[PDB]
Amino acid sequence: MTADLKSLAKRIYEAYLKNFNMNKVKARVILSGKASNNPPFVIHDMETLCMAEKTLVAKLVANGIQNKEAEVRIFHCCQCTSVETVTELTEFAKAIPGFANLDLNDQVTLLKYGVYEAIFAMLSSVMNKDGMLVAYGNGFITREFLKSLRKPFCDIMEPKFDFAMKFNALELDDSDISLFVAAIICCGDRPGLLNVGHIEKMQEGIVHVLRLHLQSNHPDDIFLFPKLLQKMADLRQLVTEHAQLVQIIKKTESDAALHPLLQEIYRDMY
Ligand SMILES: CC(C)(Oc1ccc(C(=O)c2ccc(Cl)cc2)cc1)C(=O)O
Ligand SMILES: CC(C)(Oc1ccc(C(=O)c2ccc(Cl)cc2)cc1)C(=O)O
Repeated sequence: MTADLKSLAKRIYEAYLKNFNMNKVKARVILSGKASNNPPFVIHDMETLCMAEKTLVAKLVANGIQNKEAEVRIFHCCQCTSVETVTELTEFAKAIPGFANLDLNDQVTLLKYGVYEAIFAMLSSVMNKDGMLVAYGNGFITREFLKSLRKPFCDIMEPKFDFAMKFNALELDDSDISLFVAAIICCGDRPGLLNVGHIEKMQEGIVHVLRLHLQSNHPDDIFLFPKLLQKMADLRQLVTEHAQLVQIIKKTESDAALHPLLQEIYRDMY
């Protein structure tokens, strides 16, 4: 692990810390309850949802969502969070060496297919087996409450929890996750790329730094890099299924609206 490779890892780590409001260190501090006796407000049923939404009234009233079905309200708010994360991933990508120099349409394409893989990767940091932190760690929506919603909404998040439990068992830290997210974005085989050669060059550099970083930071998890290559493949499959579910909601749910700022990402994705 050469000094230049360590420096690239720390600079990507820095960009990740400066661009994402929530990181795994903060998440685990809250989920563990060590730094405080004031835990997040728990949304575990329809009544505690409605209580939480008293705080979120202005968010709901903004788009006239407040009289919608609870399932629609919940995932309106979740969409708003995705849009926020997409904005942060877009700034973060500037710190990947070479990304900003790519053809603008290639940057758009890399983000189009990459953001949700990174989103579900990073979501793992705010999940445990019982639920997920929401609202910058201030609330906690239980896994069972999400499974209790009417179909198809009860099937949206459960496969993300299933992915996260195995991902979290890898015990990645934020230095690892920042390079993983960088590697997710630099995939050379997204549909519609223009300069595949330039991108593969950029990808090989990030994947090389990632492998050596993992070997240095988790010396006792010898095949951690191969394990994370498989997670990258699992995430691409997870996102493909998510897109198909989004498509089914679009076709079968009349009163649910796809956030303007996510319509373009999903348009013709898979
Ligand atoms: C500033 C504030 C409160 O920031 C939020 C950040 C994240 C979320 C969520 O992701 C969320 C999703 C579903 C529920 Cl049920 C509750 C919360 C909501 C609000 C807002 O924008 O009003
Ligand atoms: C992770 C998340 C929030 O997952 C979704 C979950 C539910 C919906 C919807 O409720 C919906 C509403 C209208 C349409 Cl047309 C399609 C879907 C959208 C995305 C995302 O992808 O950011």
